[PDB]
Amino acid sequence: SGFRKMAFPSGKVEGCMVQVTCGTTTLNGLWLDDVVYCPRHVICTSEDMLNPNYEDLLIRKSNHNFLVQAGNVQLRVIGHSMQNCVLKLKVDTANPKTPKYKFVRIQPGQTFSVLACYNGSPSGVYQCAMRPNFTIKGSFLNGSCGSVGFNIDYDCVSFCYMHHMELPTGVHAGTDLEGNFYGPFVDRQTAQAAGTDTTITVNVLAWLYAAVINGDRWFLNRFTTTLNDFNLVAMKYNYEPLTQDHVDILGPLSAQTGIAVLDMCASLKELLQNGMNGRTILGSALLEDEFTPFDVVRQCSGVTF
Amino acid sequence: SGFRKMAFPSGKVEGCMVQVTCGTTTLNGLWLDDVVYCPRHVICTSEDMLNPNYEDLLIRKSNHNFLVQAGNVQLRVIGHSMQNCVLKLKVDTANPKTPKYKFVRIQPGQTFSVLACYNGSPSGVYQCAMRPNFTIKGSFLNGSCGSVGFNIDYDCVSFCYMHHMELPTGVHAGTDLEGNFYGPFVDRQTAQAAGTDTTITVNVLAWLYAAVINGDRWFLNRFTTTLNDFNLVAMKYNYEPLTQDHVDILGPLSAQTGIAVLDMCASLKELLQNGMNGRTILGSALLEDEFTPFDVVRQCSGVT
Ligand SMILES: *[C@](O)(C(N)=O)[C@H](C[C@@H]1CCNC1=O)NC(=O)[C@H](CC1CC1)n1cncc(NC(=O)OC(C)(C)C)c1=O
Ligand SMILES: CC(C)(C)OC(=O)Nc1cncn([C@@H](CC2CC2)C(=O)N[C@@H](C[C@@H]2CCNC2=O)[C@H](O)C(N)=O)c1=O
Repeated sequence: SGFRKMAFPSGKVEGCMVQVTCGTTTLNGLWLDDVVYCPRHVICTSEDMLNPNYEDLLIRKSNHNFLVQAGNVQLRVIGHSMQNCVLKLKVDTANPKTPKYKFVRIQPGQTFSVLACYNGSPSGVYQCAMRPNFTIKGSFLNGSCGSVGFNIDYDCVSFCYMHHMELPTGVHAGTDLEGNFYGPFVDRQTAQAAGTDTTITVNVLAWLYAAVINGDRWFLNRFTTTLNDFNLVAMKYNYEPLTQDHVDILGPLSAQTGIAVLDMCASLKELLQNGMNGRTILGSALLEDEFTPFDVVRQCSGVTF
Repeated sequence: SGFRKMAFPSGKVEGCMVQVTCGTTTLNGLWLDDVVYCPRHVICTSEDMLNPNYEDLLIRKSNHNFLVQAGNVQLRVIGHSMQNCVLKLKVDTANPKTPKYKFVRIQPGQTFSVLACYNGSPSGVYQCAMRPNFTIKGSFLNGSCGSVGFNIDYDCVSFCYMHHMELPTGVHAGTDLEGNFYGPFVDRQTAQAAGTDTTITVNVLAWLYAAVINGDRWFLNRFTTTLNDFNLVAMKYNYEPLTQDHVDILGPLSAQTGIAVLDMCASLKELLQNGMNGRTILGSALLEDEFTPFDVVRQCSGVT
């Protein structure tokens, strides 16, 4: 009973967070085996950030210019390299708490947990979606760079996100763990703006199924729609096209609740057209789009790790 | 910038979660030092649940009737007792992952993180508030009993909640870690009701300050109110009365933003009387009441 924005348990990731300091700049790193991964702009002074030449800045740094602390222990850096926008620091010690892990590149619409860290110390955990415009609506202050996003996939931590910057409107951008930005952004202090954001339609439908599973039924109606007609309406509300694959993905939730996907699309249509009339769904007055179909099943079926 | 519902990192609590089984009932326990804490209804079958006599059910159990599993390992139970609605199983091994901890009883309006567990294994973490009606709005399935709620301060985990039951409205009830229920609830299969809840005003004000910190400023007005006049309106909308203590705890945010608490009250009064008129605050079209003043400062100032 109940439905909450739910993060993955963070323990396996907490045991990988370290502090990386280069001169004036301190941010977070991810310590896996004998490598520490962090944003390459740790090597930049405030001034360098306008127009950094990263190759040239890094060739001027010795291993001694990097201070890496894991709790009360200093890790000795014995090597450094840059891969895209990530710096990799080889250290003399492998992390004894390294979990089984992979680096993954996620897709717009997918969700993940963020462990917000400052000074190499975890401060909190929350759930995020990769927006259609390749930003995330995060919560990140100065010092949070190098915080990561992850999923737990069976027996594996899947790192998908490392935090680098804030964009206009107070949304966030970053890289995968190979150092490649999500979206067209660059790691310099410059005029950058994201595309118009859109609502992740398949996720809204999944959340409406979560609402039905939790006994929140007022918005169900006896109407149906075709996929084409639904899309004609939803585009007027800045919703992403619902594809036949999305319909197919929602099949398990459909079978569980006994509500056909196109019937739920007709319910959604009516909520878009008429609004909620002062009513709420699962405690919300807006339609929520940051739960995937898989997230709903996980929560509603009590999947563990 | 940004503002999200944020939980504490769960790892310190993960290392304390175990599975407790007694006959055919299995739920979660909390292993701290050489004691496992779990809901006492682990000793019940469905038939006992109508009106269980716990003293007698317990006496008929022995130590070997409690199967405690910590991951792969079975822990040997060497003693058992009952404290209010919690069972305490003494085991022969102290948990080496025990964090610094304390047991606290929280007040309505205060927030905490929940680590939802099944079969002694973590499923997810989320943030809850103790409601004025002494329920929480959680997310809990069969198997979740014994999951705990907590806050972390420095290195110290303050455990404040252990999950026991679901109520008709889809809300949840439980105890502190001394086994005392929050609210008037009891651990039997009686028909039980939360009854009407109210909105945590001091938390709404904290969240409006968060909005201002984040640059959402549209709801600020030039109106004035007094604590008396504010409270008359608040109570008309089933908001908790704002007290001087609440005014005092909002001091830091008021200072940070330069907006007096009663000016923010004048803003809230307008929102309650008129609504948001198609605008949103921090991505919401409702006034959010599950962030405390401390939660806002922590998040908008980044403590670790
Ligand atoms: C990061 O380096 C850290 N030390 O934590 C930091 C994180 C941001 C601080 C505020 N919110 C954050 O997410 N990132 C930055 O400071 C980046 C570094 C550049 C990518 C190399 N950065 C630097 N200057 C400016 C911005 N953002 C900015 O000016 O945003 C607005 C246009 C004002 C919205 C930035 O993110
Ligand atoms: C009518 C509705 C709304 C459906 O409410 C009930 O019927 N509630 C209850 C009736 N009888 C017993 N319990 C408790 C036990 C008693 C002594 C207090 C119970 O089943 N709690 C469980 C956790 C529960 C079940 C699903 N969601 C949860 O939160 C639990 O013990 C574990 N093993 O998970 C109930 O909550």
